[PDB]
Amino acid sequence: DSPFRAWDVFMVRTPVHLSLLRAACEDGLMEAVELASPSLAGLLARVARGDTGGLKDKRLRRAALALLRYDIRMRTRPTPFGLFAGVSGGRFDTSAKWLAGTGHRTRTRADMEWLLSAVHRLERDRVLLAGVTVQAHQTLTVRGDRIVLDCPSALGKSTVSARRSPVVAEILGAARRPVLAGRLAQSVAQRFELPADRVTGLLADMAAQELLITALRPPLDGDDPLQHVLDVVAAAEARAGSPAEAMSSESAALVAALREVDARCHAYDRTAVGQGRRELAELIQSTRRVHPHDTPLHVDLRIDLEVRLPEVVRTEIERAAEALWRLSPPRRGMRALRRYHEAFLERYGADRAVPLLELLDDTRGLGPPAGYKWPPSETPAGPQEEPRRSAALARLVAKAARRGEREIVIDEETIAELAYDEAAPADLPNSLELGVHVVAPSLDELSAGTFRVVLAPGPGSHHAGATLGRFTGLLPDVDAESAARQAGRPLHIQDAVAADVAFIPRSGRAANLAHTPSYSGRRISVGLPDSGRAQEIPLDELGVGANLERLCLVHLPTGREVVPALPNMVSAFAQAPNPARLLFELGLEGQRLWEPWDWGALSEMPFLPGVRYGRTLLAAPLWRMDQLRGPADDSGPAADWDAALDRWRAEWNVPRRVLAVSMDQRLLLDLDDAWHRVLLRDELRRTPELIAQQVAGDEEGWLDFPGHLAEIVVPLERRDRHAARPPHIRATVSPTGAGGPWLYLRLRVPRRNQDDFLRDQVPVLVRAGIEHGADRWFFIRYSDTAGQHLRVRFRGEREKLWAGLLPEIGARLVEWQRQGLLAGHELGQYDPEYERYGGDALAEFTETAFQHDSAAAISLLRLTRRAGFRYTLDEVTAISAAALADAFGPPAPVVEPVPLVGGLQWAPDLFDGDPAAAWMSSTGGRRELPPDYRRDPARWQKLIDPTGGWPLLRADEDGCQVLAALESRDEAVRRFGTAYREAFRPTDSPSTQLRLVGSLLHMTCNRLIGGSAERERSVLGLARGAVQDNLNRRRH
Amino acid sequence: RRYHEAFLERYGADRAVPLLELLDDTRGLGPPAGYKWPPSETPAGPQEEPRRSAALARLVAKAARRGEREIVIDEETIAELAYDEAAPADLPNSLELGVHV
Amino acid sequence: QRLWEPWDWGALSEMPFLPGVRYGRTLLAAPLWRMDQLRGPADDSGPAADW
Amino acid sequence: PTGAGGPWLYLRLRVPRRNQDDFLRDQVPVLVRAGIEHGADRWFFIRYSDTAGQHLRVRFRGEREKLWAGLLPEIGARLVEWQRQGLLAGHELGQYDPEYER
Repeated sequence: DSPFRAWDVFMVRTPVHLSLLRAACEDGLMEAVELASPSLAGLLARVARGDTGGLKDKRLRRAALALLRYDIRMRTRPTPFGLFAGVSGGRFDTSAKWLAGTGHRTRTRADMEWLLSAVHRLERDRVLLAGVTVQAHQTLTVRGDRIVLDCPSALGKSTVSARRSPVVAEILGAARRPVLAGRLAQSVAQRFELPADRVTGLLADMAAQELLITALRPPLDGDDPLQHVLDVVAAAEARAGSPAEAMSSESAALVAALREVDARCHAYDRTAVGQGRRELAELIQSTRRVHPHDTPLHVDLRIDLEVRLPEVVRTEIERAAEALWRLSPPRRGMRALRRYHEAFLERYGADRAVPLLELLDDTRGLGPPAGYKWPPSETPAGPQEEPRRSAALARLVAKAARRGEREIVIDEETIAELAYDEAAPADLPNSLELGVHVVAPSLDELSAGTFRVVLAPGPGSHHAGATLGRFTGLLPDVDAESAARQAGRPLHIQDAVAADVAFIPRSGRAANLAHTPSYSGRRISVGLPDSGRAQEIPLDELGVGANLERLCLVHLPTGREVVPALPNMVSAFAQAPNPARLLFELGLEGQRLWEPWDWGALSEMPFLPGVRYGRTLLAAPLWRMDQLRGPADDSGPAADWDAALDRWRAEWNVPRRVLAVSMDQRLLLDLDDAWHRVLLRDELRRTPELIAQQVAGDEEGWLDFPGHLAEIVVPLERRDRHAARPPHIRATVSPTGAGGPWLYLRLRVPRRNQDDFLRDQVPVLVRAGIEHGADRWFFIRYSDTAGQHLRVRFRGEREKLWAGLLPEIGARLVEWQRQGLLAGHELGQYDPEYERYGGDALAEFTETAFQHDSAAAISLLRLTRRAGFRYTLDEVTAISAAALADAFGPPAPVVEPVPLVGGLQWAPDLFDGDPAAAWMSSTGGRRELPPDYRRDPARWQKLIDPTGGWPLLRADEDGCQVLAALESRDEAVRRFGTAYREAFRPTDSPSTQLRLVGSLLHMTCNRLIGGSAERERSVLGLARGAVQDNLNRRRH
Repeated sequence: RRYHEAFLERYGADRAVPLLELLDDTRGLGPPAGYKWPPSETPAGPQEEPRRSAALARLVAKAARRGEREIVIDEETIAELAYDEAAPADLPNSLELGVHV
Repeated sequence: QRLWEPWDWGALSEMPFLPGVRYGRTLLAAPLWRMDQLRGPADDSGPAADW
Repeated sequence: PTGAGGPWLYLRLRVPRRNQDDFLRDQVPVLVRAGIEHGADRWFFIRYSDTAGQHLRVRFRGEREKLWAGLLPEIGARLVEWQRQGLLAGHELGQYDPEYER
């Protein structure tokens, strides 16, 4: 019954004074500390052998607290770290089970930062280099005569700018897909008639600047990185002649030194927990031979533990996930691409695809969206989001306070109150991952339904399998179910191609967490070589299109959408090159995304109750620790602190045991314990925004089998798997200046002043343009980043325009500034958008319409100044709209009535003989008629009557002057409409003509009124209603 | 406040502008954001968040636990709610309070 | 001139009850009850005792 | 209060900040030589931010005819070529207010 169904399998995360130092020396914990902090391990080594150089009475107390953090961690922190905690398989079943064992196993791998230092040394070997394959970095961008790489990887070591010579360009083009470096270097030598080695040194410089990527570098596809380097050099050795000349001398020295580290890794992985302290020190100095690094190892721990949970729990979690979804923001996609999507719509419209990469380019495109770090975006972030405010949430807290309860219970009536709206099933995401604690008094009472599910602290994921990803190999059990489900993952766009994005992370910490396999059909490598394990879907084949609701990724060669996923938990925001991050966020477009429980403004309260839905704690109970900040750090007695604690503890009813939570720490503390009480003080001085959570199960007494010390990660997929959305495929492709076919002026006449400027000053400009031979002119009202202004355009011969017209114009423009008529002027580039107007063959008809409509508007505004002129601007504009609609003439024939935005079934045959009503109908929904029309339709029908020959208007002297001022522009539109029907084909999209005339209606409003979207809708409404009613009134 | 910044940026600190020319859309800065008569075309700056205070919140919570309809604040509360130490040079000339006694 | 303002509750204005604030004999802010809950029973066409 | 008439030619070149140093190294010199052979007597550049982002402003001073009928169209041809090569997004011609009082 939930819209989400959980997977059968799931992953489990779980942990395994000078006296306190001496005490824990008998704990092999000593192996864990040798791994996490060799420095602390050193100190423990010279207390076990006997206290040497006096130490430091500050350092004794400093080192003990560090050790205490590691002890507590090893026994309470589920977060898979080194030898402190690790992972295991688990399953939903009909019978609960919890078999804790002791046979824990380690997997040990080379740290990526460490391994890359060596790969670099192998990359300088020109003879080895020809043995491997090379390819062009996927994010190179061409600027002028230079090749540019934004954000190279600094891993084993800001921007790279190389000159793009013909040799350089040939190399990059031939290495578009991965190609053998030797065969590459030989071809380039031929073509350019060069030394076949001087070229190889070029490939080497390029691979060093990261303009090329050698196969030597680990693909991050899920394999062991170290083994990947070895397999590759082995491919090179066994291709030349004898594994001696294939690569130089000391390169094979480095190679052997790496195979040794490999060998000692498996050796140490044979060892048990606490027992391999000798093998570990043996692995360390081995790696140190290759290169001395602070942290050259990454260790994952497989926990010996069998966990099974009954179906009643799987159902709780599924119902919880639903709750969080219904309570989520009324948004599709990440918030980070909402303004970008609008920007995209504004610049490109909804029928154009832009090669991803050109879109991301500062110069050629939109650039990266606000906030993107790599390279940093220059686009400003929009308004910040206010922490939420809810009368509903506040009540929950207030009541819980009166009655002194630490948890409040919400039901369907509570959820119906918090929902920003009714969440539509079409918006359900493809997948997600919740990490939870499951707690109960006993395995058996659990089986019977006496348990709690507590949503764990930390971020969730938006991909089923992401969290399990980097633990691949360790749980053969779940890896095979995982790979099978992801192989058939649900998609939300019909016919979409699924793919996985793989990228090199910016930091070496995250780089160690990116060894994660791809199970979609495809992989998009960004800043990494292709992988042998996955068919590459090349970045440069990708485009971005848009509709009113979402952006969308398109594989340009085939016209199918792509739905990329990021199958690990590396943070795209913090760690990913921009294109990679864009791929990630685009994949989540069109999906409404769940978020943790949001307390909003209420987060300031000193205590927040846990929130329960059925058996699930959506949010744990919560204690701020502000009051304790001052009593912490006061250089005073241990009881001077303890008192403030007890005072705080009793004032808000804080339990004896708390979880101390920040971004970096979960910290299980017993506040009865004297050591834990000082640890909390140090931690608070250190992390000021720290909070306290009630431990899972404590509130129900259950803290006396270990569900609160274990995290369960359970993936869930949309139950109804079918893709709700059709693709949006209209994939497409695509410069003049101060030279001059066009003179394009920006006149900074503020809006209030514009009508007068148009009546009096623009005529002067038009007269000047004419006597200098300008053949076309027009004006529009425009608003840019600098406000509202007028833009006037002239077309003519370059010399006459720039040496004759421009200085006459400029002198007048300077006079007008002194008289205070405009603040200033600029000259800008004109990019004519004939595609909105039927294409380049129709351009002359478009320019003409624009010229004559411009002249008409000036005429009308000039009538409108006169005292006594009967008609308002809205009237003459309505008159002008209807007159244009009449003038365009009959539509092109239709195949099917067109689905219109208003629900109207737009159909040419409905409007035989009445082109005015035809076109005015495409302009709005019948209900969107303005008030002023509905309260008085008898008037507007009588006034705005083009089909009837404009009888009432021709009575009035003023009404006549209105129609005369529109003749020439009616003529122009008539011709345009004619040549337009002439060039029609029944094949053409029905949308072209509806958008064209609509554009023509919009510009008539722009020239006359507007600088107001509502005003345009009213004025168009008036005309729409009037001509529609005149048509209906005829035959009744 | 943004008007004051706009001014320094365009005119500097060694120049007076006839009031009215300053207010003119074309010749000056125009009216400041929000002015109704005539309406300014200047965009308003970032909107101000309703304040959030751990200090304000404790007072509400404490009052709630103990069911009290009043909370009593002293100098220690004021030292905590003050955004800063107000300078005597910043004292206003005058003000008017309406009260019930 | 630094300009005085009324007592500002800020985001906390959503709370169903706000206690009055007393600074030795002066009530800087009166106590305050929101009436969200009473909105639905209002306009409900029912008996005078139902309200 | 001066304008498109022309003691000053004032260019706004929409080159994003990350790209500017390269543009100043390679492209601005081309513009400066063009200004010289058309008899411009002074030139300078500044980095500026207006409402449409970070850009470069390049200014030339010279005789009106040489500036607007000679230099400007040569400059312009270069400006569109460079735009095609992805070096700048666009250009405008703006008014110059020398702030000599400062």
